[PDB]
Amino acid sequence: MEAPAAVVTGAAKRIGRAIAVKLHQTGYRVVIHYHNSAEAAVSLADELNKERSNTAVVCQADLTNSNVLPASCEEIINSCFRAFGRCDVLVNNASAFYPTPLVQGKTVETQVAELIGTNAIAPFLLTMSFAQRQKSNLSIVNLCDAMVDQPCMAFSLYNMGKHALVGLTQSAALELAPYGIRVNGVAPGVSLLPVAMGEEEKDKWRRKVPLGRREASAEQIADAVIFLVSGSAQYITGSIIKVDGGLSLVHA
Amino acid sequence: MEAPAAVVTGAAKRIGRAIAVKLHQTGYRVVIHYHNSAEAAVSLADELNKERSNTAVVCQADLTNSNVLPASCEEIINSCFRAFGRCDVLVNNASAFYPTPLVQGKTVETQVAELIGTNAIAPFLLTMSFAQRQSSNLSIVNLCDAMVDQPCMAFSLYNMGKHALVGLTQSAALELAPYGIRVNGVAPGVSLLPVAMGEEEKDKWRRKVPLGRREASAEQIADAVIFLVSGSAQYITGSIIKVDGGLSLVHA
Amino acid sequence: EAPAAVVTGAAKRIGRAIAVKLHQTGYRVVIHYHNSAEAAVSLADELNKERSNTAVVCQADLTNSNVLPASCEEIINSCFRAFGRCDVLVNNASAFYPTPLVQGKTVETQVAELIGTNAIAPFLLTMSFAQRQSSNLSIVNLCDAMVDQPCMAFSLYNMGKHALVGLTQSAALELAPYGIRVNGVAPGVSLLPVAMGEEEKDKWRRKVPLGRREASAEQIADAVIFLVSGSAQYITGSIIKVDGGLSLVHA
Amino acid sequence: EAPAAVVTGAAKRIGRAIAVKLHQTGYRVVIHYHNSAEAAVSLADELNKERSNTAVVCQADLTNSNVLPASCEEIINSCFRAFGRCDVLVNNASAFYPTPLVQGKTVETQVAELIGTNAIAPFLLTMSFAQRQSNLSIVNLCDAMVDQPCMAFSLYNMGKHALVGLTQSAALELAPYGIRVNGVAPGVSLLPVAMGEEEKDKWRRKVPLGRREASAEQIADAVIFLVSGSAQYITGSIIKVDGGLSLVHA
Ligand SMILES: NC(=O)c1ccc[n+]([C@@H]2O[C@H](COP(=O)([O-])OP(=O)(O)OC[C@H]3O[C@@H](n4cnc5c(N)ncnc54)[C@H](OP(=O)(O)O)[C@@H]3O)[C@@H](O)[C@H]2O)c1
Ligand SMILES: NC(=O)c1ccc[n+]([C@@H]2O[C@H](COP(=O)([O-])OP(=O)(O)OC[C@H]3O[C@@H](n4cnc5c(N)ncnc54)[C@H](OP(=O)(O)O)[C@@H]3O)[C@@H](O)[C@H]2O)c1
Ligand SMILES: NC(=O)c1ccc[n+]([C@@H]2O[C@H](COP(=O)([O-])OP(=O)(O)OC[C@H]3O[C@@H](n4cnc5c(N)ncnc54)[C@H](OP(=O)(O)O)[C@@H]3O)[C@@H](O)[C@H]2O)c1
Ligand SMILES: NC(=O)c1ccc[n+]([C@@H]2O[C@H](COP(=O)([O-])OP(=O)(O)OC[C@H]3O[C@@H](n4cnc5c(N)ncnc54)[C@H](OP(=O)(O)O)[C@@H]3O)[C@@H](O)[C@H]2O)c1
Ligand SMILES: Nc1nc2ccc(C(=O)NCc3ccc(Cl)c(Cl)c3)cc2s1
Ligand SMILES: Nc1nc2ccc(C(=O)NCc3ccc(Cl)c(Cl)c3)cc2s1
Ligand SMILES: Nc1nc2ccc(C(=O)NCc3ccc(Cl)c(Cl)c3)cc2s1
Ligand SMILES: Nc1nc2ccc(C(=O)NCc3ccc(Cl)c(Cl)c3)cc2s1
Repeated sequence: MEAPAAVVTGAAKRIGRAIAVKLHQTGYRVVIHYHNSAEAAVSLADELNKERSNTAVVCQADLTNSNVLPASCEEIINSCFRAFGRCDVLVNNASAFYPTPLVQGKTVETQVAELIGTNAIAPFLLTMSFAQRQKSNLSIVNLCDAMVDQPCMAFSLYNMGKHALVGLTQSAALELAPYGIRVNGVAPGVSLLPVAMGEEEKDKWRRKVPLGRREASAEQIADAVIFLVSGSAQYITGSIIKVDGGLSLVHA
Repeated sequence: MEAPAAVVTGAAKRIGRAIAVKLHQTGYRVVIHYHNSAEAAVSLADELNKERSNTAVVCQADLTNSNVLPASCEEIINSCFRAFGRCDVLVNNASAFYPTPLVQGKTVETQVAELIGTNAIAPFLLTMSFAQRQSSNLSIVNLCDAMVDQPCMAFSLYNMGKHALVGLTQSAALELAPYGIRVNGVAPGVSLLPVAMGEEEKDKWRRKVPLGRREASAEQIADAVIFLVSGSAQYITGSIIKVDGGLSLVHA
Repeated sequence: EAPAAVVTGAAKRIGRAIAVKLHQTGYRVVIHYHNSAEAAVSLADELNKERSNTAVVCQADLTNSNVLPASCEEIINSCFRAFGRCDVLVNNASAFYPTPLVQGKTVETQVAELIGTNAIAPFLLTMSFAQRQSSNLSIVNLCDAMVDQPCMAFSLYNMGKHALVGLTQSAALELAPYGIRVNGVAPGVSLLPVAMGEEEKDKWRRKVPLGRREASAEQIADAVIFLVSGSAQYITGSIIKVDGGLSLVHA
Repeated sequence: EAPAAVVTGAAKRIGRAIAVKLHQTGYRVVIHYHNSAEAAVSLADELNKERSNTAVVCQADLTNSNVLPASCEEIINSCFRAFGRCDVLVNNASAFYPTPLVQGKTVETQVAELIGTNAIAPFLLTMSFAQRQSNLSIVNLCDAMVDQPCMAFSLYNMGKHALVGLTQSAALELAPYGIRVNGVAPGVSLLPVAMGEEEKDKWRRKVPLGRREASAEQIADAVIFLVSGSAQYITGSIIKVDGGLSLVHA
């Protein structure tokens, strides 16, 4: 029907939820993708459907790289067409994030599949599927990282995956421009800190941020996604907007 | 009375005009700075005042580097406070743009004063005067250039000024973040081309743009300015948003 | 006495010029190869005629798989076996071909080759090299000066070269404590793909500001030699373009 | 004969180590200086004692003004007068001090010194160099920290950003004349004379590769590479020589 539709990956919680909520408030129908967070995904879709019925569905998939990842990414895009008859927007938000020291219970090949698959390869396959299933304001927004050039110690694979995501953003903006598909990124600095992190460590990171000495709210991240998908960004493609309160400008 | 106020330099025509219009449509009172274009600046102020009385004034100043530039820039900022009692937004838009070949009727020192004054020095002095004078959403937007790393041939002084403006955007974002003043840029690729440029040459440039094979409208550039000054960008500082249709991604 | 270097993809073209120039500088070299056995041995024979027992070959497929970590460990081990030390790693081997987003290897094979060979193998080699460690230890990654203005329909290739920039910076930071420097060399057009038409080749040569020609392989190798030398002992996390200005040229 | 190089601000510290190392490589040198007349003439004496007639000094103020173009023309002229050629220009001279946005020198003077020395004088020297024209090249001393700048150094940071633009624009424009243009970007090298030793140590401790500043010689080594025949295909490149400092997050 006549409301546009969006896919948001890793949308059960945290930033991906804030993006799906804000898209839904702007008038989109949404596919809430999730991996393990089944209860949180269904609860969000229920909340959205209560606000406007038949406007949210969930879709489960592991985005770890394997020989079936192309099928799973094809299926995520397929689920948006099955529910809503169209797919206007793809938000690549799902991400694995953990250290992989170079000088050192997962195997290294599992670490590569997870950190490179979720951060880079699944975005590429979803982009291919999104583009191939096209028949309006079509675009993709990749969630990138403002600190990719000043990386955390011992996170090489995660950093490699986020750099690859910058290259995807640029390559796909170039190649999909003739189809009228825009491809942009939003690059948080510190936003919602990891659930595992102690308050004392959270505050150490907060104190580094020039603009307010605090992390970004999930909603502040979502605001920049909403801008890039909007008609106010219709000439914008291949741009990555930092939303980092100045953190990347701060020297050691 | 409770409306915020903005200074836009070089606002009589083209991009600066569209930025002043869009700020006014959003509810800002505006200072329309101009250098030579008196009749166009006053025409715009009159059109805006017809929409809402006493919401637009003009301010004449040459932004060429000289001994008097600091006083001129102080006076532009002062004009905003005298008209409207506050100054919430500064837009550094005014720009000289012409070739300065390295190998061979203005002298080179005049080219330096104009190209480095308008593009860099005047922004710095206006940023100083804006900050010295300071519900609040204070910010500065500098009009940058998406092609600064792939410059037009024989434009070294222009390119130097626009790189210096990147540095200003970054340095002032860091330094003004404790005052709650955000500093950002918008970087066009090809937007409004010269009226007197032959269509055949205009088309050579338009054909290079992946997204639509056309230049950006002034309004499309103004849209990204409006985003950055808005409450939707309240964690964004030190960022430069390209608005270039993918132009900067295209190899030779 | 003499230091030792591993050069991946060293049988031909750029990696060959790198191995030769390292050898000429006094390194012992491990010439890695995948399919190019005859050429790898040919170069080792040429080097060993110059100084005996200074060049060995090492076969390995650098495609991503469950066995890549073991293959990468073996490349590094081969250097230690032959020469008792490994001072320099040059990650030069690379797959290069288009992978259009909008439509034969399967996609997941193109991922294994383009991301495995250009990024994951460099990462695992870097891990094996650091694990096995006065001296001047460093790693040099063969990057691409055109990574921000990529060729149309080369997304996987571009992703892998961007990942290789991130590896260069992450490993430079993490290995600095061990005195291991990590840097890159980023060619523009050098030796054009054998596949490529002559007409397409001249089209590209014409774009290059500095002399309207491609880099020779030895011009690339010159920047590698600089980065491994004692004249670069404070340089880590740097990527030196060697592109004749190509990446400065607008559309 | 031997090639000739101009090194601006060559009396002391990094510019001095660059002049020494070019001279050791074979070059005749113009040692440009502003205030450091004793140190300039003393280096030139040292170099000439090694090889007679291979070093001269040239005094000039690189502050921006309507006579800066004549002064930069004079610097290039002095190389031609002494040596009959000018193969290499090193833009090393630089003013460096804070210019806070929120409040001895007027702001017009701070702009003229920080933008003139770091950017305008390089541009004018590049113009004069190119206009008077084997292995010709220019090397600009940039700054590895330009995107993670010191607090309250906007004018300095603006100048160094402009110098990056100059390096790119001049590389593009001079390539058809066979002139290469590149940069060397130190992180922390010889720390300011004015700085206390506790602040010097805070900076040293930030550097991943060795927890120490670059020697002036290590900066000069990269300059030597870029002017050498081993960098003949290199133009528009800026080499960081920063021990990883620019990689370290806040
Ligand atoms: N939070 C920050 O400060 C910050 C900073 C920089 C960049 N970012 C970027 O912003 C985005 C969102 O940040 P965030 O903190 O909201 O992310 P997050 O909570 O770390 O992860 C978001 C979701 O990713 C999904 N995910 C993880 N591994 C997966 C797999 N193998 N298959 C499928 N899905 C998987 C998970 O879904 P389930 O829970 O359903 O398993 C998870 O809820 C990410 O791209 C991130 O890298 C965030
Ligand atoms: N148009 C494009 O494609 C494009 C591309 C990249 C970047 N940009 C940037 O976007 C901004 C707006 O572009 P535009 O094409 O609208 O600019 P423009 O028409 O070239 O110039 C804007 C105004 O700048 C003012 N200006 C010029 N020299 C001045 C001086 N010495 N003192 C004071 N004001 C002076 C002039 O005002 P008066 O007319 O009143 O004298 C002029 O109308 C500029 O910063 C530009 O560099 C534009
Ligand atoms: N040529 C250029 O203009 C250019 C431009 C930009 C960047 N570069 C970078 O420069 C480096 C060298 O360039 P080049 O033109 O010399 O490279 P190339 O000829 O395309 O490839 C070099 C060698 O890489 C090895 N290789 C490819 N796939 C492999 C796999 N799955 N397993 C193991 N080895 C494999 C091959 O070795 P075998 O032959 O033994 O099978 C090949 O001979 C590359 O990293 C490249 O991306 C080159
Ligand atoms: N040292 C570092 O850590 C570091 C870090 C990043 C970048 N850099 C860059 O590397 C280069 C060399 O560094 P450095 O520490 O050796 O420089 P420095 O000691 O601060 O300055 C070099 C020389 O510049 C000259 N100079 C200053 N103002 C001048 C003017 N108005 N006219 C003419 N000359 C003037 C002075 O010459 P006289 O003494 O003859 O007056 C001075 O000796 C500079 O471009 C610098 O910005 C250095
Ligand atoms: N998928 C995700 N990507 C990222 C990227 C960055 C951050 C973030 O919070 N970074 C600050 C941070 C800094 C250091 C450490 Cl050790 C940790 Cl665990 C977290 C958190 C996340 S969650
Ligand atoms: N103050 C101004 N700054 C700029 C910056 C860039 C452009 C612009 O037109 N860029 C594309 C372009 C189009 C045509 C020609 Cl001939 C050239 Cl040199 C450049 C136009 C302007 S007007
Ligand atoms: N392993 C390798 N990596 C690279 C990277 C770039 C090039 C190169 O020649 N690029 C220019 C170019 C690349 C692709 C095409 Cl289709 C055309 Cl026509 C021209 C060649 C190679 S070989
Ligand atoms: N002409 C010159 N340019 C530069 C650029 C940077 C440095 C340097 O010392 N940077 C480190 C540093 C710079 C400024 C301060 Cl306030 C402190 Cl504490 C530490 C020193 C110089 S001297």
